[PDB]
Amino acid sequence: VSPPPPIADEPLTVNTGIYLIECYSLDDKAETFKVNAFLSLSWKDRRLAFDPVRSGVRVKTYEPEAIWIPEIRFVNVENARDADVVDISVSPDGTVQYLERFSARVLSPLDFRRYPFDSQTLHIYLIVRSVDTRNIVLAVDLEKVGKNDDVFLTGWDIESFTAVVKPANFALEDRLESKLDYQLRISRQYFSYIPNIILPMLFILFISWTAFWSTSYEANVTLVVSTLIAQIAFNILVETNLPKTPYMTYTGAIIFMIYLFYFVAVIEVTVQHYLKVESQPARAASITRASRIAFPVVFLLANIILAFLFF
Amino acid sequence: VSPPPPIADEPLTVNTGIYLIECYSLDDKAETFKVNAFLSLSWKDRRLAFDPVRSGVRVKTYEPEAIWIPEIRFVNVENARDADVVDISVSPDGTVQYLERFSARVLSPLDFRRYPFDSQTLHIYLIVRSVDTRNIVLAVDLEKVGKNDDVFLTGWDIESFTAVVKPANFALEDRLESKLDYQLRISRQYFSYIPNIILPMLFILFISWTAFWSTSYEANVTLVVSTLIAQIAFNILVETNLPKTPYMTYTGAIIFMIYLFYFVAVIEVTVQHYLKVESQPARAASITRASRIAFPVVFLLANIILAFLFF
Amino acid sequence: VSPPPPIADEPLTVNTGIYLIECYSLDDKAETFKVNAFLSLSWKDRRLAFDPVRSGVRVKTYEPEAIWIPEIRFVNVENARDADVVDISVSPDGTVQYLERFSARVLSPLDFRRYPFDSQTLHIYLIVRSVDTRNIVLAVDLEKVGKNDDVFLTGWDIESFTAVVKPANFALEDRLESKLDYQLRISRQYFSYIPNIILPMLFILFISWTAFWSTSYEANVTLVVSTLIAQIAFNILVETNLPKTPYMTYTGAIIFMIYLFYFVAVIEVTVQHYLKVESQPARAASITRASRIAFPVVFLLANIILAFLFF
Amino acid sequence: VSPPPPIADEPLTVNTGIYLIECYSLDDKAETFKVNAFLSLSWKDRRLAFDPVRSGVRVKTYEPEAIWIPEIRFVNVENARDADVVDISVSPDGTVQYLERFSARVLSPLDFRRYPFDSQTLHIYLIVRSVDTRNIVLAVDLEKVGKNDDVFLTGWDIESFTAVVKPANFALEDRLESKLDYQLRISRQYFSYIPNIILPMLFILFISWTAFWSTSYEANVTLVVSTLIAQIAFNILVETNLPKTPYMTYTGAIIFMIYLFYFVAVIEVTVQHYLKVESQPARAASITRASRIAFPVVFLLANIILAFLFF
Amino acid sequence: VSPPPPIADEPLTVNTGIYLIECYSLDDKAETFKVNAFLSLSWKDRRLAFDPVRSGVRVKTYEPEAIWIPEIRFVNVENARDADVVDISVSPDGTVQYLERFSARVLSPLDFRRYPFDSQTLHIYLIVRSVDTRNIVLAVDLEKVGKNDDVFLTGWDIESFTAVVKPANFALEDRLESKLDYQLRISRQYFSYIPNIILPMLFILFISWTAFWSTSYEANVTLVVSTLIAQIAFNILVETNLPKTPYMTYTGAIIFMIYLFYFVAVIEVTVQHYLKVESQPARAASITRASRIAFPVVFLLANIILAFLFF
Repeated sequence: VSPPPPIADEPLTVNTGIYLIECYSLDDKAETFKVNAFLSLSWKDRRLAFDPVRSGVRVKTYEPEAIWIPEIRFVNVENARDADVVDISVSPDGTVQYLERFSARVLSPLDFRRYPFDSQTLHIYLIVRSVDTRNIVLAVDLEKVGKNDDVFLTGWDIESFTAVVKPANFALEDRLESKLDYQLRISRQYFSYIPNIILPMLFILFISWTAFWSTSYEANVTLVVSTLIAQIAFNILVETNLPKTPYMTYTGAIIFMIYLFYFVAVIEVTVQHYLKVESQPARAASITRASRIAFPVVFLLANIILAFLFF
Repeated sequence: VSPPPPIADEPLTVNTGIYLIECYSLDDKAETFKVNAFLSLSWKDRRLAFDPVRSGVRVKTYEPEAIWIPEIRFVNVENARDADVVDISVSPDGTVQYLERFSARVLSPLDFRRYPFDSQTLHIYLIVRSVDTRNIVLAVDLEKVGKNDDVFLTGWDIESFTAVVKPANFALEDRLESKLDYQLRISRQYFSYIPNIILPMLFILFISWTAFWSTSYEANVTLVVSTLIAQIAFNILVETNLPKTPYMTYTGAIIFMIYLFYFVAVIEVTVQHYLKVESQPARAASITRASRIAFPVVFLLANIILAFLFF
Repeated sequence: VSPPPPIADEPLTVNTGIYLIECYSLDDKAETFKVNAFLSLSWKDRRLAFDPVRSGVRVKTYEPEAIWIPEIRFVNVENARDADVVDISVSPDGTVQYLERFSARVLSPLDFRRYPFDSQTLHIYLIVRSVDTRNIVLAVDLEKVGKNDDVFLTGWDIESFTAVVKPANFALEDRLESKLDYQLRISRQYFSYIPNIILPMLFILFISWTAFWSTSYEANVTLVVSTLIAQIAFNILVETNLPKTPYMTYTGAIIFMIYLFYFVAVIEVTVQHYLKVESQPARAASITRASRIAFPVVFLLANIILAFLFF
Repeated sequence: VSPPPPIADEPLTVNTGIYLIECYSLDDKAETFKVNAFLSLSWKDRRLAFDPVRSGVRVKTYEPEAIWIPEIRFVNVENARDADVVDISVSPDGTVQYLERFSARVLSPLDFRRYPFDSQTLHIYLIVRSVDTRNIVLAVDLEKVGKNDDVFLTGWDIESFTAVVKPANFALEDRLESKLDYQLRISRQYFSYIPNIILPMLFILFISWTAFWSTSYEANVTLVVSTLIAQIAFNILVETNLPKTPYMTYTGAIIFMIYLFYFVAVIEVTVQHYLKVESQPARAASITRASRIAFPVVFLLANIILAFLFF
Repeated sequence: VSPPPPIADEPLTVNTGIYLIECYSLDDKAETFKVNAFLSLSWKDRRLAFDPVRSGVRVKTYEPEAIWIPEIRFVNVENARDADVVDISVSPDGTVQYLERFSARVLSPLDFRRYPFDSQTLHIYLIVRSVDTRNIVLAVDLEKVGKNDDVFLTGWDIESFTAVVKPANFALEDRLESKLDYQLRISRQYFSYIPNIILPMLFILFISWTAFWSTSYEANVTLVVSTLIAQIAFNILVETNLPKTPYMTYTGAIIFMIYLFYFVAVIEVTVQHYLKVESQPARAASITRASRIAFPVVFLLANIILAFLFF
């Protein structure tokens, strides 16, 4: 078919609305997420307008093939929106009330720097390409934008589903395009962080620190090195729960610092033994005594430094 | 086509029924499950009613394109229900007897807190959007709701397939919707839990506890630390069988407690050695003697505490 | 179209036949397998019968849209059978000779208790729902049921492809259904079991047993505990080749027993050391001497016990 | 439509040709590979023959629905060939020149016994089922069989794409079938086998062998056993690069032999220590001295034995 | 339909243009990448020409079935381009302005030799097969070739999207083909390399080097061998971030060199101990003293050698 003719030099406003039925399958690595939702569209086609008295009925139900429907697409999707039309209703003035139920895999970038205290702002971009006969602009219908209460993304809290009312109108490949931003705000909700990442790593670190209450080089080497392997093993056990990223995480920084503390530990152990063997057990025990407090304090300061450096 | 005209101001009741042919592919991580089933629908369209004497036949077989069929959908599905119609039969009064065989990936949330003694209640939500001409309500036909005996979900026991007879009628995007809850109750059936998780972890823990029958710091460090690595390695070996969750499991708590017992073990070993070296082998052996009973008893109490705290 | 009218009160027998072109992608975890095969169907539709003299041709080739074809489905499949029709041939009496080439993912349960000496019996269930005009029953055409010689399922031996000639006729959702069982028997063929699972595990176990020819608690702890880690690491290396199951395997039981032998080993090592330190090296060496034979013999007996207990 | 009538009692030869556009996604585990290619077919349908003078044009372009095209399929494929027709050209004599661009997942068995020096011969089997009106035979058009120069299968060298000119004609399910073999020869080309598998494994093995230049049982146990774990760790690090197979590899055999050398090493270490403790340090050092040469030589011989036994 | 007839002996130029909407899912292993983009095509079909005065409209919107559209395909794709047409606009002269939104998985080869400082040049090959009536050639429309600013490929910097203006015209399977190269240049952006690969590996290596400040063979064996395991465990922890390749990487070479330094370390430790036991602690400490500087210096030189050898 053909688009509705203009009022006068003025473009066609299409009233959009997305209602989140089910939000799921968030891929922290791939920066994707799947959504099953309703897309409500509304425009005024005066060609379809009818007198309610002569026709007998107030709202006429139509098939998509019969009526002209604007070509709405999503900007940040992987493939076809896999949509099925729910209901088309034309009011006597010609205002079409479109509704479809779609399921799409959305590519929204993710920021794990503050992991696992980070919050993500998910984007759904709605696009419409203006044809040469008439120009098309998008709008937001606030009553038709929401989310179901039962929407669950395990490990996160679904804060708000909102949209940027003002569209981003720009020129692309010699034609006008109207873009709309649908923002899904989610905060992180890891409660087992401390009991299944930090706490057992802190134990493996403290165990190594008992070498400051020992003089046996053979036992100290065994402590610091064996606990280091224990730590790696543990880092492999939690490897899945950790985010694979080209940038440095907050948790990623803690982990690095642990590896630095194992090195500094070995330095001490090595020094304590070298001073003892080089007949100066005066300094050798002075250092080992300080290291009993120097290691915990410097660790707490360095952790306070990063926690401030990230937050 | 168009929906059947009403009796008088009263809505159209659609008699639903789901019969489970095959239930499979449960993703404990993604909280999904796949089901192959029959969907039986029944409504009264008086337009299709016919006299059995004049026509000659009692029940007329129809194609989906020919007849009006209500737009039934599933709320918690990943995509299109991938359905194929089995048989449409209209009785002389106009009662349509619909039947389809569908296969859908259902998103039902899972609760692993009581893992692996937890039970899950799986949801299948049936929805129908009322159009403006007439309002549609859903109902349950108890003879047409069941499950095949051969339905297997390995590692679980399929208890019951039932449905909430009373539908949840609510207003969404300016129109009425009727929702139906289909509940699939499954209990867990892990029998190799103890022989392939608890028992070998308890061995790795008891081995470490032999350091209470030893005075050699070099052998004690080797015992407690090497068994700790053994434990981590084992936790990596059972990592697959364990549930990845943002919350704390019952099994997840046991595991944590093990890591705490390794720490307390090291503390003892460290103390025993420090009192010996600081020329007081009176206290050093008093503690090591108590720790022979203090560790098993405190472990059994702390396990009784959690088992009560979860169940 | 409509089904062929009956002979007299008697149902329509549909002669089935499956010929395995390619059998592949067996998922030991998911209990699935993929198959590419021919499905041959044959029924007598007298409406299509023709005189060979008047028509000129003996067998008429038809399109699926033209002729009535029974609604045959598979019971235990994941989705649509993804079938394409090869050839439809009607003989002068009206006997239709249907043939299609399909590819389906079949859900057949698996039993790994006797792993890796277990044999599996794979099921393909053929179903046909009887409509109200006439009742439909299934039959097997023995010449049209076979398998290609080149059919390979790596790691297994394809024994036989057969079918239960007598169908399972039952009442479902107020209508008759005819079910047919197609059985694919496969035995296991793991030849590197012993060289890449048992043999290196038995070495890691024997190495630990050298602590019965040693008196050094420091070396004995190092032996038994370090070999225990070696064993876990090895169990992680073979973790992939091992079956993930909620029940206890034969190999799974051997593995458990190994972990129990490490514990009993430690008990001995601990006892030998405690008697030595407690000034009784008479008993301490008596036990270590017996353990040299007590451990191998009790291991061989306990393995003979399980091998009998499973087979 | 219907097939072309025969010349006289003689069958229809269909001239085939496959040209490899892109070859990719080889699954060493699943024994699959994906290919994007051109399929050129040519047969003589005299019904379509035309006079070039009267018609005006030399070659008539047709749609697949219009013309009869033989039902060509692939034997060893996973699903539908996902083909799109490029061009159909009929010459004045009636010789049809078919061309399609398909993408299929081919199941060709693989032989990793000589891994990673093994070569694979990939199969693409073309099939055509003869109908009752006329019998169909396949042929190869040597000018229409090739491969693109840019065809890359990383980690392999694409040697040759050829085909067995003589087809395999046989009887299946009461009808004739013509089969054609398309062979893709690829040799293995992993170059850092030695730097990333053999060389570091040989280091972990040599390190263990320093226990022949040592008398300390505590250090020898630590060497042989700790290096054994190091070896397992390393075998887990290269686990991905290794082929999962039910049969024994060449590399798989080397690996086994390493595990046997660790056992024999421990035996020596255990014996050396037992003779020393049993007051005979004459034999105890004689063995340790021989083992300095006995282990390298027996290793080189045993490796020469396997390298000969496989190649 | 049929292609537009020629001007005179001259081919039809099709003006192409690809605009990158979303670039994502890069598989470093499979050498694939997914792209969602606009494909703009323009050719002159004079058959479609029309008078704007008589028709009333300046540009006629058409359906793909109505008009002839050139058969454009991609050379290096996995399957069907999964395209949906956006807008077809014919000007009064007959110049068609085609536009589609496609999503395809592109196979472009990758070069990880300089990983993680490597740059990749991604290829998108456009192809059009000339039919016998008229020859088809491709061209590039520079205003219709670009990329969206929001295009993100995490861990890489999207430098430029350009195209080789001159097409590659060649003869294939007896007909002319026009090929166009679309180049996507990306450099790597790993910032967590040093903190999560090199730095912790360098710590595990330096720790081992403390054995040059020690004389205890028991502690030296424990250091060098236990740190070696630590290193393997760490190499398994970073195994994911490392590229699986048949060739040698820059990072892969560093890793190899580390394994060689562990071997040379053991040689030293073994030599130091053998000279001590063979009553020459003069040389034994001379070597251990030099190795304190010989190991760091030779490591820095060997790293400078490779960094120069790759860059």
